[PDB]
Amino acid sequence: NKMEAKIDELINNDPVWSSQNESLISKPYNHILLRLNLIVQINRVMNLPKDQLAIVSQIVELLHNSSLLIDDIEDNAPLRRGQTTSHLIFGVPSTINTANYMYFRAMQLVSQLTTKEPLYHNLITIFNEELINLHRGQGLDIYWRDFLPEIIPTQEMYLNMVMNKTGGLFRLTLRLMEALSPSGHSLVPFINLLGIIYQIRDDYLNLKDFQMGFAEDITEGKLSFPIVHALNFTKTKGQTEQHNEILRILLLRTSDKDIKLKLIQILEFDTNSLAYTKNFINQLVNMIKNDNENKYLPELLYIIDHLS
Amino acid sequence: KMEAKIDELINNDPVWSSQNESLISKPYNHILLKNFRLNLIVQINRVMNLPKDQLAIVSQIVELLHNSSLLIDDIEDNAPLRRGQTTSHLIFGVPSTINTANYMYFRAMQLVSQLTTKEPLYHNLITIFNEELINLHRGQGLDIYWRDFLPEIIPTQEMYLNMVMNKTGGLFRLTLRLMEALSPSHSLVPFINLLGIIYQIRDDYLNLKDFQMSFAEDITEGKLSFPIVHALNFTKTKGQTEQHNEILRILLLRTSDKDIKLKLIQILEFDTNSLAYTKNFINQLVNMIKNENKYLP
Ligand SMILES: CN(CCCCc1ccccc1)CCC(O)(P(=O)(O)O)P(=O)(O)O
Ligand SMILES: CN(CCCCc1ccccc1)CCC(O)(P(=O)(O)O)P(=O)(O)O
Ligand SMILES: [Mg+2]
Repeated sequence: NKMEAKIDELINNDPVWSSQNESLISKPYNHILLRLNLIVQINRVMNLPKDQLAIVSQIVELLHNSSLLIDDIEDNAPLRRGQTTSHLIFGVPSTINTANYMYFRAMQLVSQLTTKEPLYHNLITIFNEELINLHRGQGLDIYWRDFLPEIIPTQEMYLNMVMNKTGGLFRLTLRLMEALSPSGHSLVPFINLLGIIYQIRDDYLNLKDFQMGFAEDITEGKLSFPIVHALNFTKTKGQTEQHNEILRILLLRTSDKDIKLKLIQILEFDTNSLAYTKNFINQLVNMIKNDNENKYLPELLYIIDHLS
Repeated sequence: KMEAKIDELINNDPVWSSQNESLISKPYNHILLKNFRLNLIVQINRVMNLPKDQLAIVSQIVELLHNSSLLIDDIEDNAPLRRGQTTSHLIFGVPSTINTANYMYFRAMQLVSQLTTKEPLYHNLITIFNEELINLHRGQGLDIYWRDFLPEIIPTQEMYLNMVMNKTGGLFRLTLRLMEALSPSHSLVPFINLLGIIYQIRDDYLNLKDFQMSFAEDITEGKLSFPIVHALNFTKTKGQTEQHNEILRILLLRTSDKDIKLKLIQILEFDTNSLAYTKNFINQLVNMIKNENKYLP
């Protein structure tokens, strides 16, 4: 009877949750807490009041960090910015849960951007759309890597994957801002380009810093821009043994330095994928540095050079 | 030319094909392999009277969340089996399974926007969805924390019940709250909360019972199960130090050894009588429902 009473009190009330509980489950996220400038540069064109901008920034910070927590689990990464990955400290289970929890806390923050219902609807849809896009590209990248050689993506396929996986957070941020603006043409194209440059450079530097960075993308088996070029080049030029050796090294998930270095030199001297990628980056970067009529642009370059 | 193809890319929406859609959907399609879930929604609709059309979408949203949460739950519990079939993450890998499951959360979210076009109502439906996914994760988070930090914290029965209100109460309340918000006709939330609690305790109980008369994967997982919480607090209170530690030691083993699993169940059967205490607890919760329609409609 005292039990029924306690049960009645329980089910007629919201779930009990303490600040203590909140702290216990935020451990994986607080650890990774250990680009505001980008939001700021973009606002020079968007003109949102500082308090609304602070919230946009918080939503993006939460999505970005939660994405990395998941990303490192999916990539089996032992390090993130020189420090141990959260999943290795607190475990995969709590890290997945906490990262997913933060996606929804970010969602909750959108309502703090406006009281006006029409705008609200648009903001949520934007948030919903780019999160869908992010998971689509992430899914492809992961599928290509874990089922290799089932699918050898072409350069076109890679770029489409990146438009989703990486362009997703860039467009989310930008689109939220454009929708909130109380103030020319949309900068989505420019942000899409920024995202592509960001990803190819990220892929590039992962190997170049090693050759000149632990080339962890090799250990991971990732279909990076240089690898995608090498695999299509070898197939095309009939370099049968080199093509297969590239596949073989990716499939070893090796941390051996010499093996990673052998692969990088294949990309350097045999397929010339490194120079190809470097030039590719330069081309995309000149496309912005060169549109004097501001076909893409509205201190935007400083950013482009620190994109890393 | 290269400039041109890039120009064509960045000015279009990201490319995504039907074939891409299928690849990402594999881990999910695998768990689809629902009749009692549909039945619960149907039965409740006799009071909400949503127009079939709209009932189907709620049903679709619930199916997505329920299934994606199980894909994630099996990874978090390192479960090898789900309803007798091999778990998704063991076939498609942890990486694709996490991603596909999370993708389905956002697909479910998209379906919410298609329940209504009325602006006020839409906002409430989103807030409902948002709030219960928050609760689900909090609850799941605490359940996982207790298990993975054991023996730092041993919960009491009350802590366990509050955890369940979140972990299991969320999907139940999410379905009910949406339906009540959509109804064109007292809340049934308190009733759905009890359904969820009865649901979780019976799930914990059967996991040990089915095996006692035979996987008891909960032991292998080291779960702070309802019978386990009772046995741990019982031995502490009765000052039975060595029995208390023995339960702790078996759970910490993460053991698949049948004999050791059986040893823990006999502690629960003969020392703390925890399985019988649980049977009784569930029967009392149910009696609350069968015995003036305060909870019932
Ligand atoms: C999809 N994510 C966005 C990363 C962050 C992109 C970004 C967005 C907004 C602001 C700054 C950076 C990419 C993460 C990686 O690039 P990937 O796993 O694809 O190689 P990395 O593991 O190398 O860090
Ligand atoms: C969260 N899950 C489902 C909760 C109830 C799911 C449900 C089913 C149908 C309709 C609504 C909700 C609780 C049960 C578990 O997942 P399972 O024992 O199946 O591994 P766990 O105890 O491990 O957390
Ligand atoms: Mg990564």
